[PDB]
Amino acid sequence: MKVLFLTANEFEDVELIYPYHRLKEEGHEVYIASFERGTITGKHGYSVKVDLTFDKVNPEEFDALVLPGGRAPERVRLNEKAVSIARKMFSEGKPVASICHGPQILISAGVLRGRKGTSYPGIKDDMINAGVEWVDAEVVVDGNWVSSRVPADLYAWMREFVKLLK
Amino acid sequence: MKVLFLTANEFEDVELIYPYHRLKEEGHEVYIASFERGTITGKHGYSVKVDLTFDKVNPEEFDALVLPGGRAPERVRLNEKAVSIARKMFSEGKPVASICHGPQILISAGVLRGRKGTSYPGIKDDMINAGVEWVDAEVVVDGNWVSSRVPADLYAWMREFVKLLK
Amino acid sequence: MKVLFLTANEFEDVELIYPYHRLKEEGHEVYIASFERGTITGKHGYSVKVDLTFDKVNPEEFDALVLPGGRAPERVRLNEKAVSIARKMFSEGKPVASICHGPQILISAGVLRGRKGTSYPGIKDDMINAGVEWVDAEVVVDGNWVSSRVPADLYAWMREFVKLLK
Amino acid sequence: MKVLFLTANEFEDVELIYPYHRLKEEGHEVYIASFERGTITGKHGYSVKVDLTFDKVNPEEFDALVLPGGRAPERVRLNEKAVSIARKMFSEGKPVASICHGPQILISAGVLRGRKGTSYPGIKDDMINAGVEWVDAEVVVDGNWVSSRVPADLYAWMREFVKLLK
Amino acid sequence: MKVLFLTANEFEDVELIYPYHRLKEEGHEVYIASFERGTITGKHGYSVKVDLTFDKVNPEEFDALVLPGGRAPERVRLNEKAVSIARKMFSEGKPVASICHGPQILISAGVLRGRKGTSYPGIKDDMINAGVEWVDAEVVVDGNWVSSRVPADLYAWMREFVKLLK
Amino acid sequence: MKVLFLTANEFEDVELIYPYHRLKEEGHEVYIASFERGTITGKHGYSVKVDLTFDKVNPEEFDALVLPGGRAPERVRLNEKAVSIARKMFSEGKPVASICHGPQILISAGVLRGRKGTSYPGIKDDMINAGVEWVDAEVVVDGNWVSSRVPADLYAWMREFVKLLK
Ligand SMILES: [Tb+3]
Ligand SMILES: [Tb+3]
Ligand SMILES: [Tb+3]
Ligand SMILES: [Tb+3]
Ligand SMILES: [Tb+3]
Repeated sequence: MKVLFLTANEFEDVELIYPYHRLKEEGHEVYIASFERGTITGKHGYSVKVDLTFDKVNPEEFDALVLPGGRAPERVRLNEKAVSIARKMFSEGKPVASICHGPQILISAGVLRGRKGTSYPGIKDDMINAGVEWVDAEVVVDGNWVSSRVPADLYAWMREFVKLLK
Repeated sequence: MKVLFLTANEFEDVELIYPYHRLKEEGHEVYIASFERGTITGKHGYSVKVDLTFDKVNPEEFDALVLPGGRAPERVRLNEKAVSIARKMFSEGKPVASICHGPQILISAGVLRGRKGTSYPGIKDDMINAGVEWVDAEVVVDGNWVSSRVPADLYAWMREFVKLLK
Repeated sequence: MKVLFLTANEFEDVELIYPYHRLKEEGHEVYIASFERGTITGKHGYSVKVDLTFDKVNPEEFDALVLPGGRAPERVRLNEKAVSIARKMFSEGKPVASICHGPQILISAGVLRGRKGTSYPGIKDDMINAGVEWVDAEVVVDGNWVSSRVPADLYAWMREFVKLLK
Repeated sequence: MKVLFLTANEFEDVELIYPYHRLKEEGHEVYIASFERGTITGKHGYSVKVDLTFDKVNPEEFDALVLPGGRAPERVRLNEKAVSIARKMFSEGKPVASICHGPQILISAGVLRGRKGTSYPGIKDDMINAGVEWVDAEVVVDGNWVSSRVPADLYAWMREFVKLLK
Repeated sequence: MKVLFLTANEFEDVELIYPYHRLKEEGHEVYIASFERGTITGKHGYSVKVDLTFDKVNPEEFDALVLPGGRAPERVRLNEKAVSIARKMFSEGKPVASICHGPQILISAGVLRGRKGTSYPGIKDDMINAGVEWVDAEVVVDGNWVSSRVPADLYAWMREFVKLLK
Repeated sequence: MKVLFLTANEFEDVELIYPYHRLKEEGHEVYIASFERGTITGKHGYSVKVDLTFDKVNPEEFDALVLPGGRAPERVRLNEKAVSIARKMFSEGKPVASICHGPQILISAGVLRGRKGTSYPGIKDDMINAGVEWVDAEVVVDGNWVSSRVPADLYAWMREFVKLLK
């Protein structure tokens, strides 16, 4: 399956790199989308190559979406095209993986009312104000939406997401 | 007046240091409250001494509140006592200045329904979901609440706040 | 009034940013002059846009001068044109504010013999050798010259300087 | 299976964190051993809790071994006890995963002469002088020894190691 | 004499800067060779100008060779041209000074079998597997090869090397 | 000969480490004096062990003095005891080496009037106001006083200083 990552500079490094390799292990094709072509750099200094820009993404051409955390979601969520990609893929029922600040993009997409999930605890009140039934758990699976809180949850996060992709 | 600051490590340096000196110029007494006693350090490496801990704060002892930005508000907003201080002071109509990510504390206090103000634009959707009429302006004055977005707004932010303390 | 700042890379961030916003609050027009156009970066990583170069400054066009600290004054003081600007404005009796290492530029201008003021204590012997009557105080006002020592003095420094620009 | 990691400060962050979560997804119990029982920090600044010291490790109590890279192996490989653990576990035919500089520990254990594998290319001549048949491949499986070169190989590295732990 | 330095980014700063100045004191001409022209930066942030690239070195026109440490030798040792410079100069009996990880270049040149020297202790097993009679001493002089371990040995390292160039 | 170094935190790393090793090469005993015992850290992060405090220094017990640069001299020179050590050793005609900001300590000692030397060019005017005949040269030898400007001058600085210690 073709898996799309929506991210930007100051992504939480392991929250991108871990699902990237975990999904490649399964044989899935992984694509990193950001504002511009070239490279992006994580909070801790890992550099990743951008495969395509948000403007060049056709969400019809992707089967699943991953939203890492860090400070990147606060910039991604102000990009109308990035938010539209997340809005369309999530509302169509495609698998969507979010961790940490990742679901700020889903908040901006307006797709979380009545949905059950988790996030970085520091934004739980924003999740609740967006209509989420917020849970303090290492992983939540609510239909197509697999959500986790922090890097310590990575093992459980992708354990559940990988099931959704097969 | 006695002005309280609710903050923590990874505060945006100038958003704390600027109002601190600006209100000292007026002869106001300025107090930095945080989790623990000792020093806190900004994103850019400035160190400031903590005057008292959140547990030791009596909100009735303080006349006004400043909420700087940075990553600090996401840690402050998970502290029940800090959120209670902001809840009490804001709902009593005492002057409250927020800038950047500062109003995340006010979101968690549940006091912004029907209010008008601004923030860091990256969290405008969270402000809107908290019931704020969000404005893209360098400074907004809504009764007791003076709000600004970023460090470039500092001059206008405290220009309006000092007016409420005199 | 039109207020000129003579500075360069490795300026002490708050010593430039604080008076910049404080004087904008009053409605003064603030201009940052440096070696080259573009931007300069402080010791702590804050970036500020340069409005004009030393070579394009006509001191007659400006009403007041601010000399922040950091390691920038040791670069500025070797620029003949920057030193000439400070020499002319100071000797004409225009308001001049200095803090920390800022007065090293005034030492190189040859205008401090017989004047009273302060600076970072680490350079008090250089101030004294230039003929300054050095005082250990948070702010000194000697006619047109307002001087302070360290960032902890910011509130008193601009409290006195703002009075001269009225 | 109980999986032991031999590491230290300045480990390559993703080379430790990735297999840690990947093996944890399978339900394996993962243990981090180092010089002292507190916290170790990677080259990029991620912190991980040390479960036990090398002195407290009984290799008989562990089923498999992971050797991440970074600058850490050059410290670990000078510890008699750490090298002894790797020597026993490898010579007993237990599964051993190494990546990047990790096999420097196995070079010091004297167990690689006649074996086939890979490493960070920068140390291929050391691997060859240790008697390794060095291969430029993303992953090599030589009986119990699964070896990879760099972080880009993570997906293939643990794809093969997990298969050996089934 | 003309002295050549083979180095790259992430050189150990003092291990390059110390012999560079120490040999200039004697009147020797010092040349820094690396991958590209411009500047290289040490682990601690000192910047050094590159005089020539590896491809433009003729080893017949240099009398001596210095191999500093840091992470740079692991990059240099994968450059065929850099390795053949070291191979030719060392086997011709020209004076060669190495410290710390510096001799990794000599390992890759295949010139150390039967020779006596030292290095960073972390790579002593690689030196031994290359056929070195490894010694734990602050400086070793083995004919044309002067070797030291760590920055604390700088004084003894160049004390011996300077004798070979007089 | 016994050589004393007067320094502190934020010393310029190579300006301390270079003469330290260079004088040890000659067989001189080198002592690092600072405010407190333990370690000091340079601008670029090198750590050095303090041998004695300024309070336990008896200047009769030392034959020569080295004053490295960095931001350390501005701290040292406010210490009455450290300045007294430099005053006594310099006025007794003992060899004194200074580089960069190093001579700020000699300015505070009041011993430079009518002397000839150099320094970091950023403090030329302070040297001149102290009564120095300032020269723009890589090294100046004025009887017992050997002075240089910047790290690029290290080779010439100690080339001349070493000659005074016979
Ligand atoms: Tb951007
Ligand atoms: Tb904390
Ligand atoms: Tb074979
Ligand atoms: Tb296979
Ligand atoms: Tb020549």
